[PDB]
Amino acid sequence: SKARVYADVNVLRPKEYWDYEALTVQWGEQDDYEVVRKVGRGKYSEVFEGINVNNNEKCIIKILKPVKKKKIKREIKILQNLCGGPNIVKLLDIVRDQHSKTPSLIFEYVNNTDFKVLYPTLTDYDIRYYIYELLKALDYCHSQGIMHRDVKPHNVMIDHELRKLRLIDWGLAEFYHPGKEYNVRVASRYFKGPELLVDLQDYDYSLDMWSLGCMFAGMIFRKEPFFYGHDNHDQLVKIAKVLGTDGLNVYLNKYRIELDPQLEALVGRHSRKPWLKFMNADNQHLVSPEAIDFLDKLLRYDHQERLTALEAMTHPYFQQVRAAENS
Ligand SMILES: O=C(O)c1ccc(/C=N/N=C2c3ccccc3-c3ccccc32)cc1
Repeated sequence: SKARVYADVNVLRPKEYWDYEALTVQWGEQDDYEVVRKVGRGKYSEVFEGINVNNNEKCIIKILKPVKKKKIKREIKILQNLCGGPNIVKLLDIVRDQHSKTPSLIFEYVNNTDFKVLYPTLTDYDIRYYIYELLKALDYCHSQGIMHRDVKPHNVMIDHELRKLRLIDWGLAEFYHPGKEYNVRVASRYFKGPELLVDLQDYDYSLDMWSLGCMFAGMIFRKEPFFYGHDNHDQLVKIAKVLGTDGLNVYLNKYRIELDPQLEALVGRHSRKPWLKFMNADNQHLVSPEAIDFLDKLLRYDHQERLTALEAMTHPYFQQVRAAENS
């Protein structure tokens, strides 16, 4: 398998662009930045609102939990390569403490609105607008030869007052190289594409489009997360109960993948459930024929069949968002 778009980006760019292990980190001054308050955390980092004591401006301080040198370099190089792109979080500095050598990444600040309280209040137009803004970030990083590999609501920061979106946390991102076999232990469970769940390792940018489709399904159907598996096997079962097993079998045969017998047993046999079966009183104002058409073109087993980010942006679902921007 190979990407249908942007496959040669790292083939044509200098090795320095993608050879992140060759990066020499130019460490800044830890004392330039002071923690104010903790705002978030995850398995790999803690995030703090901070202050730059020179200009007394706000920043975000991301203090990394212990990680291999190779992985830190990967995140840094990717952030540097993407810096300035649309809706990409901006890395401003990189520092570490003398005694323990714990690294922190310093980012621009933004007034984030918690997705768990925000999403229930989004209107139809808001969903179209924010998904379009997220697509801009994904088409950009894909065009720069990078797969994010951890798209989920927690990694999409929205300042709802300013209608400003940023795609964050590039710690799981990778450079795309045609034919490369990648680790499938990426993404949050609920956002893992079928390729990860069946051990198809030569995946590509299209992984991010499955994750995006899961977020979009969650928004329009008011179900978060949309596919709620308890472990990775159960995750595939949840997907198969919606998309049906006929399509799964076609996909597995095309890519010459055999499921672990155990997983095969758990998946069983299921008919496809039409997207309209998910409509109800709570979500009805968000569920339109354009929304369903768009969704159906993202949530496909076969990664090669999914819309690219650029194609997604031109779908008529977003026509009003494009018209507003084009003026
Ligand atoms: O990993 C990164 O790339 C990264 C980049 C930027 C940020 C910024 N985070 N900001 C805030 C945040 C994060 C998680 C949970 C809540 C909040 C929050 C609330 C108010 C204002 C800012 C933030 C994080 C990681």
